[PDB]
Formats: sequence, C-alpha cells, structure tokens
Amino acid sequence: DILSRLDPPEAEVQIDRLITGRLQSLQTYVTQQLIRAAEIRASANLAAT
Amino acid sequence: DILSRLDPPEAEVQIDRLITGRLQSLQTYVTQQLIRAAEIRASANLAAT
Repeated sequence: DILSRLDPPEAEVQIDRLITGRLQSLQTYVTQQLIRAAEIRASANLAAT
Repeated sequence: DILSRLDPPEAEVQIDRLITGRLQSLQTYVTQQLIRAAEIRASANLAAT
C-alpha cells in the first residue's frame, strides 16, 4: 500500500523508515537470544558435572 | 565525495546518513565483544580451578 499509492522517489523515503524499524527489531531479538543462550549453557555445564 | 559535489546545506543530510550507519556498526561490534568476553572469562575461571 505504501508504494501502490505513490511514485518511487516518494516511496523510497517511507520504505527506508520501515527498513530501519524492522532491522532494529531483529537486532534486539538476536542480542537477547545470545544473552539467553549463555545462561542455558551455564546450566547444561552444571548438569554435566 | 560528499564534500565535493554538494553544498554544505545538502552535505549535512548525506553525512548524517553515514554517521548513523557507522555508529550502529561500531556499537554492534562492541556488544558482541562483551558477549564473547563473558564466555572467555568462564573458561579461564575453569582453567584456574
């Protein structure tokens, strides 16, 4: 709908905002999965011992 | 190249787009190093034991 109702020069501006938000969300997700996996690893290490 | 084919009022807008990206990339580098150092630290703590 963003494009469907506009030219390229005018749509690229909005699509870059959408891209910025959606990339920020994915970085937040991946950083928290990295922090949460190091906590699961310390627990599996205790289980092995 | 932005300081050679743009006047100062137009080169600010183009320099800020680079500043934002490079800051993002540097800060991603610094987060992943904290997460990797916290893992090297536990290995060295096991080696000391």
